[PDB]
Amino acid sequence: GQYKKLWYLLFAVLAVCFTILGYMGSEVYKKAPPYPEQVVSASGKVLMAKDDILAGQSAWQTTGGMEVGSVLGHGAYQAPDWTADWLHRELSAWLDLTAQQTYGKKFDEVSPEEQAVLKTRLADEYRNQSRIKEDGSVVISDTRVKAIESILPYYHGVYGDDPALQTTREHFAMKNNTLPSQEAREKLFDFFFWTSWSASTNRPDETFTYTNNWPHEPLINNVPTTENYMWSFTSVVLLLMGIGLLMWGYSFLTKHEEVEVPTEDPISKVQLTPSQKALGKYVFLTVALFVVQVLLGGLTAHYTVEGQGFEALGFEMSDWFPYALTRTWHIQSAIFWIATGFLTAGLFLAPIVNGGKDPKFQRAGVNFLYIALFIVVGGSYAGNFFALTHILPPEFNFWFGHQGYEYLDLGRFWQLLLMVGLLLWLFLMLRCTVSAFKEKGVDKNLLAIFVASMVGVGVFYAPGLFYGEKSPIAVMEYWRWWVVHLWVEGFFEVFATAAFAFVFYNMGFVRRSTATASTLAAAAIFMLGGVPGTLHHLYFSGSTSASMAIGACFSALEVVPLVLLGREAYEHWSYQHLSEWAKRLRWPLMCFVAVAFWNMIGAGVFGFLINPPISLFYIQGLNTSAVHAHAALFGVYGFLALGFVLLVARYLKPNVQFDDKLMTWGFWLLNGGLVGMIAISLLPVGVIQAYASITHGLWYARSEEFLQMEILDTLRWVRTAADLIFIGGAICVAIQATKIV
Amino acid sequence: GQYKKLWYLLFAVLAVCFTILGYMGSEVYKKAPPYPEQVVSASGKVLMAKDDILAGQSAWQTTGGMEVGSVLGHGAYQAPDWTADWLHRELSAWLDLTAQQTYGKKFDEVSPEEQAVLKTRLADEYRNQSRIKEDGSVVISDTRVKAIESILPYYHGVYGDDPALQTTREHFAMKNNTLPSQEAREKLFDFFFWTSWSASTNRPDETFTYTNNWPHEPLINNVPTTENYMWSFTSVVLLLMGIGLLMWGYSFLTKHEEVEVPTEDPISKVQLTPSQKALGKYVFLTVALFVVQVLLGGLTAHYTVEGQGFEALGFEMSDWFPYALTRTWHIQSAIFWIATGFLTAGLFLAPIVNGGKDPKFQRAGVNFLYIALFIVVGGSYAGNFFALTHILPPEFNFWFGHQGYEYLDLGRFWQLLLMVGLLLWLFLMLRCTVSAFKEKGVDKNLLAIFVASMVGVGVFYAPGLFYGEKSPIAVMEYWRWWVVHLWVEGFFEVFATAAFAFVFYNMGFVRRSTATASTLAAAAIFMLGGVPGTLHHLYFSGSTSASMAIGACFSALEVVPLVLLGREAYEHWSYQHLSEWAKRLRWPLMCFVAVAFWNMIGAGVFGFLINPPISLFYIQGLNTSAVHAHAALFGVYGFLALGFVLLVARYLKPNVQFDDKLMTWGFWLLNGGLVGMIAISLLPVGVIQAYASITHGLWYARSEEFLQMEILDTLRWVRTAADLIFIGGAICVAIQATKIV
Ligand code: HEM
Ligand code: HEM
Ligand code: HEM
Ligand code: HEM
Ligand SMILES: [Ca+2]
Ligand SMILES: [Ca+2]
Ligand SMILES: [Fe+3]
Ligand SMILES: [Fe+3]
Repeated sequence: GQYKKLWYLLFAVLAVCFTILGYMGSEVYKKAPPYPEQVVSASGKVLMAKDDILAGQSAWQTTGGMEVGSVLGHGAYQAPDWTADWLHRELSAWLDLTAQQTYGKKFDEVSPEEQAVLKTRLADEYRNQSRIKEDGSVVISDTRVKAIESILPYYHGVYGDDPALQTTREHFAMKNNTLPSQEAREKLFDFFFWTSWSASTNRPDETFTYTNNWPHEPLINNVPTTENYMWSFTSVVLLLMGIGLLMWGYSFLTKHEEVEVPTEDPISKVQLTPSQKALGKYVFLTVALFVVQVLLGGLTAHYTVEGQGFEALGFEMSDWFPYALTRTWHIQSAIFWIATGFLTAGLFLAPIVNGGKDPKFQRAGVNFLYIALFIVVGGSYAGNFFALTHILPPEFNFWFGHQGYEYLDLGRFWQLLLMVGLLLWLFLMLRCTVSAFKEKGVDKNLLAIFVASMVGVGVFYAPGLFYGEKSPIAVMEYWRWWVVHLWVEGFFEVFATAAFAFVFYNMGFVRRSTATASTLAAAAIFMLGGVPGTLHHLYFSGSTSASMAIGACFSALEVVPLVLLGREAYEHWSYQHLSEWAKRLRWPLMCFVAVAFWNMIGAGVFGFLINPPISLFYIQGLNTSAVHAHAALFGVYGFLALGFVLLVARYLKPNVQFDDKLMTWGFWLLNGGLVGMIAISLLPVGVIQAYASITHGLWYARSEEFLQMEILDTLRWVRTAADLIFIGGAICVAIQATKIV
Repeated sequence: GQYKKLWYLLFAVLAVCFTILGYMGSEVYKKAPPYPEQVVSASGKVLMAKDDILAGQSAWQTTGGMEVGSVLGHGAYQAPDWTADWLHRELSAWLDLTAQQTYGKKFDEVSPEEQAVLKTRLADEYRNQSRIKEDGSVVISDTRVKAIESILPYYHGVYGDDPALQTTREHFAMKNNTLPSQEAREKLFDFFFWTSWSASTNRPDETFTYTNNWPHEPLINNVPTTENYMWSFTSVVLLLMGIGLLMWGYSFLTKHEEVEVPTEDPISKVQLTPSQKALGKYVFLTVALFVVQVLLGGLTAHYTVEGQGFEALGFEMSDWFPYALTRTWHIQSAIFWIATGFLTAGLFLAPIVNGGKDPKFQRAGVNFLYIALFIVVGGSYAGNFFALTHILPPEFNFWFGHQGYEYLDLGRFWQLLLMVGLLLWLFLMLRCTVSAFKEKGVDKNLLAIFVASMVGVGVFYAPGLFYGEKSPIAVMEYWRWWVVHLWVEGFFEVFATAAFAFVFYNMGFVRRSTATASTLAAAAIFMLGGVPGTLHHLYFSGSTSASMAIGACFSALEVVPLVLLGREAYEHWSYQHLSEWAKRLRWPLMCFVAVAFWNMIGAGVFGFLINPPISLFYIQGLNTSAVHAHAALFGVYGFLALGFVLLVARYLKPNVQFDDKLMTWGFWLLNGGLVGMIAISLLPVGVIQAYASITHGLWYARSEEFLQMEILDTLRWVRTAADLIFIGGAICVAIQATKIV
């Protein structure tokens, strides 16, 4: 139509960004750290062939995966980082062995000059002993073989049953036999060794490791590279130059037009079809998983202060429901109820778009989608419970058990079933619009972008597939962030914006041109830095030095739209003071004003704190990622889902009022709990934990005696005072939404 | 009045910030690096007592001061940094002497292990050999005495006459006998030694030097401290949290009111008093110094590519007008014409405020101020010329010669004379308002803030005094930035804002309440981060570690108002499309739209690039400070001064039109030259020079062979293509402003 410039600008953004992203994925396949054919000692004692590295990667997913610790930065934050911990134990062992056969003392009775000699001899057998080319063989001296063999007792004790290594499994919140089979418990440490090898060995040509000198290890001069500084001083310039240049466009290209609303609620005139009346059970589920998901959060936060249970009447608590299991359930349920809220908010708009009716048997397909959703959520949680007690045979662990990679913890069978359910939902949504496209009216522009976003949110769960059980780590780390970063942080902020404009145009709150030109210009800024910014999750996990130059500069244009979001929060807050009928949809509009607030304090202020490559170097794997996780995820998409189901509750029982005094408590208790469990517990621990990782190293900030310090312990204990408030607010909102329906 | 909350908020900001600033100045006096009583060798050979350090600091100001090089970071950018250069030469000499008496090789035939031993022995005689307490004595080993004595030939040759050290004085753009007296040329190197001593010696209690580990020197582990990282990750959070939270206030607390203008130019009805007609010679001077100041800029940029002259018919060019002299004149003239523009813009408003008349002998005072200004500008430039040829006796050098500290280069006599002239100007301005205060009308609120800013800009040149010739360096470095940072970057952005609101309220463009509540709320944000942010100029010059925590976090609230400045650029640009009489004052309003643009790209984007303590660590003293200097200073205050004198030109000859086609060239040539000499010459050199200082050290990025690299030489040569454009634009604007009057 007349928006032909705004459509071309959007097609030109998608073409150039999906090539920067696709080309840098063609290099992850051919520049990732390789699995060496053999790791031979210097003498010739072959040790740890590659198929044992793969058997250890498979044995790692049966222990809980990234939910029990963290490997190469990604994982949980209670047990240490196994790469940065193995590396330091092996380095200190090598040093204490070489200091004995040279001077006769244990590296600490040794004077600083000889400490310098020993350290400059250490960081040359680790760094410049790369993978031999023309054959995947890695040659290791005979002191490094004795250093590895002397630290294996500790790890056998921490992952197995050992009366000596109690009080260290309780501090890591680990069940006793995390990996019972001692035959597989030794192949897992081959995988741990390989991960610490790729993190301390120079690339075949450069002077930095395969992980860009990650993590911080002063013993071998693991420090930020030079372009690590340059590309981090550059992204700040791009951010500050785009913030004030978009505020310059907003002030010259926006006239603040004025509209008069209709007299009576133009959506409350369309009577409910038989399919829209089926959506009553979809609303109760979006706030039932929400209360189940928040209880599991307070139940997994209990293991971080005690490590054991309360239930001295029955079984062992930490044997069937350990920290890994409750953490997996508490992370997975946060995706299900959010996605359910978006699904029901779409399925409500579908029949209204088709004039006023349902084309065929929508009520049958809607009920089928409901049943499939329950099958997925139930079978996934049953497979997670069996795959951690090791009742399930280990060969069926990747397909029906626990994948071991967070945000994709459900087995592959349930993953395929969920993808099929998503395709069915997309089919229904698209089926209820082909009559609105085929029409001799004018301006189907605002409807085309809407169905574009509908397709996007339903299709981009497929990249979670095409990575197998035995594929390299750096490859799944690249396809996992196509569904966690791209399908959520960049495709849900287009569906939500288009749904805002569509809904608020049908209710006569905005003009036809203002709602289709501002949405179509906000769908380009959300993909200019959203698509190639995927690579800010792959800095230090096996990607080249150009990945952290592309992801650092593009994800800075990803904060530019978010901090100027007080402009749309005033528009949504004023819509309620326009009529006496628009004052009924007040609490739905009040959640959309909170979405805009947390989209700039959670995803823009605390999201850019950890974005630059030099900040994330010392910070990856600490409690600031959890600040950002809770703030961004809930504050944005949780309030989005709650507002959507509260707006669907209304118009579905248009005879029940909203009980202001129950929602004034529910709203502010949620908003006061989220700020409570950030400003008094999460952020102080993250800042004390950041100071230690800059002076000493990541091995220290995550160690057992550092997390138990009588200050970090009375600080993750005070978090409970701010979590009961949050649970109360969730209870209030759930009670209200159930009373309505 | 009714703005009693906005006045109290402003008094509460001034009270708390001027105590943070005053308390951190009470510590500069008692924590600065001290002048040691004696510097005795180990044996007992006393060397370089403190009065010789002071005699060398005095002898340093007679060589040009900070205009010939840079000491401790502050200065010019053609000759090296003398602290970071002396330090590295002495360290490498010490190493090559100790490597001879230990192994017999010159530290480069020496294997890496012995290089580690030598380096860990070097960075313990330099760091942990602090000032002996209870008496100001510093004990130096006998190798460090032989290392100092072996590098003095090079410096005697560079500051004196030596046929061998030609082609190194031409590369530094230095006249031959920069310091002729060999008796004083040796006491200056005592001052150089002391500055490199304070930069490589731990504080009496801490593990960092007196200059917070500056400069970057890998030989002695001069690297950023840990709180250097923490307070730099914190200021970014404050910046991003204030940007989006003020945009949230602007959107909820501003209604976009509408006003109707009067029918005819309410200021063009007041007839000109005999004093306002004297301001015709003030306008010609503001654009005569502007063309003289821009020519000296292109004349001092000529020494950076050749080092000598063109004038083979007369004398020696680089003997009477060296690089130091033209640089001093080109920096000092930029303050005079800017201040002159502000002065005349004030003296024009003074009689209009007094109803319509002049109280007493006002025109006599105006002519007296003119004569005093010419005496100052002439005597200063005469004293600078004589004090560099060493014709003036050296005892009268601080009072009538060259102070040696940039932005305060004029002698102290002319400084006192300028302060007296400023007090007289303030007297006139305040005298023409006592009848407008004494009145039984209402709402003298918008007039009180105006005279407040008038007092501020005239009084705060006094802190440039109370520092003497022999006061410690860290003390003058603290009083110099009370007039360069506070009296300009924080007191001229209040006078200009108040003058905007006052003028545009008298012409009926804004409401009475909108102009006195937004100005009074913008006078508090410009002092919340403007007053304590002074300390971001004192990071690495002798201040404690708390100064770079206070200045880093407060100067981040100093960018918050500047990036959201596209909001006031649309208001000023629209005022011209309101009448056929308001369309005459178009080019004055067009400069105020450029002031707002450069106040966010020059002072907000490139100003925060070098603000954080970890950015400035590797960057202080490079060509990014010049990018920021030109962009900020001209782009903001130059366009302010030009717009003020173009608005005073009109209303002073209300019969001459503005010749659009001459101002369309003048405006865009200036705006295209400023972007030209930044994006093609200054910024590329600064970025290539930043990369070298992060890998090697500041001694390398500033060295002679690095600045002569056939790429940095064909890049400061291409700058001339973008400077002739700027000179052309200045010529156009000057021609127009002279044609008017
Ligand atoms: C009382 C309420 C809550 C409590 C006590 C809580 C507690 C926790 C705990 C203990 C963890 C794991 C920390 C670790 O691995 O050491 C976590 C992680 C997480 N929680 Fe919550 N949570 C709560 C509410 C929520 C809500 C409402 C959401 C909504 C999406 C949510 C989403 C997440 C996510 C995404 C993570 C993963 C963080 C990461 O992997 O870095 N949580 N939470
Ligand atoms: C808008 C909604 C957003 C959501 C829901 C979200 C969610 C998350 C979550 C849950 C994590 C934790 C991943 C993990 O534990 O492995 C994460 C990581 C991260 N986020 Fe986002 N995010 C959002 C926006 C942003 C934005 C705009 C930025 C801009 C810089 C950003 C920067 C980062 C970075 C650098 C990480 C990596 C942290 C780490 O790996 O420890 N996020 N995000
Ligand atoms: C064609 C126009 C100009 C040229 C070629 C020019 C050139 C230069 C040069 C060569 C320097 C010294 C660089 C060094 O020390 O190595 C300098 C510094 C400076 N110029 Fe300009 N300049 C021009 C215009 C201006 C204008 C219009 C202003 C208005 C205020 C200005 C203000 C300054 C200031 C404040 C400095 C000090 C920079 C510092 O100390 O870091 N210049 N300029
Ligand atoms: C608004 C008008 C401003 C003007 C006219 C201005 C002017 C200047 C000038 C000429 C310099 C060079 C000083 C020297 O060579 O020693 C400088 C330094 C500096 N400016 Fe500003 N500035 C302004 C605003 C700002 C702001 C808002 C910031 C915010 C961070 C800032 C940050 C800095 C820093 C950190 C330095 C030190 C650079 C160095 O010492 O090399 N400036 N300023
Ligand atoms: Ca995680
Ligand atoms: Ca300077
Ligand atoms: Fe992301
Ligand atoms: Fe400043």
